[PDB]
Amino acid sequence: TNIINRITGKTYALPSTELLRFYEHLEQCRKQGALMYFLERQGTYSGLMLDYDLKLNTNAAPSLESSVLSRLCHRIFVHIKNSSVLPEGSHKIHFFFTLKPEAVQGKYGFHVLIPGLKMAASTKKSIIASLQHDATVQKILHEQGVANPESCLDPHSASVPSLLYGSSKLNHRPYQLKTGFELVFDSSDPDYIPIHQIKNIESYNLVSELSLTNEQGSLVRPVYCA
Ligand SMILES: [Mn+2]
Ligand SMILES: [Mn+2]
Repeated sequence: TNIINRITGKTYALPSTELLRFYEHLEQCRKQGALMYFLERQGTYSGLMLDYDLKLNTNAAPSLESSVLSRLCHRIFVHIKNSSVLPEGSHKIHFFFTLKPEAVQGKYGFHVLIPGLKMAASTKKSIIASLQHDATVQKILHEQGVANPESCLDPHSASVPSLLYGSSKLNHRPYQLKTGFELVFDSSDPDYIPIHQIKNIESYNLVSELSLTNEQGSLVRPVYCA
């Protein structure tokens, strides 16, 4: 796991035990209001992040209710499963939605983090490309006021360095976690896909759990894809 401090320009490379202590520190710094610009490199095999760059019809943030976010989780999981990469059995994967604080001149954004589902970069690009054939996702975004529902998912989401939670550019404010969902898929019951909001998200180390390269989270336990 490699970390980039865009403020000090320095780079890092930590082990599991160290990372958690690294993330323990960063988490402390987060709950103290410190401004951070930490990025993690996705590498070639890690969690998935979807970066949505929204152009809006008005200058007000979309509502993005949990009912809508739950719908997007289902659609995103369909394209994940369609990549034919999930392992057999019953497994728990988590979706996290971090949102831009405010709409600025009609521009808005949100990130969908599935940090525990470790997969290859080629698999991520296939899912990202497949997610743009999805008329249901486009309609959902359209009903939210998004002016570019056909071109809002950044194709480089599979390779761009990913901001750690609480980090931002020296000019911008960091994205804020709105809610997170728990999805359970079972190869012995493929039609059953329960999606529910995670209980007590605030009780976890958010920097650690949402990390795409972390494998020692408490809530987010890794599920390795083919
Ligand atoms: Mn963005
Ligand atoms: Mn982008």
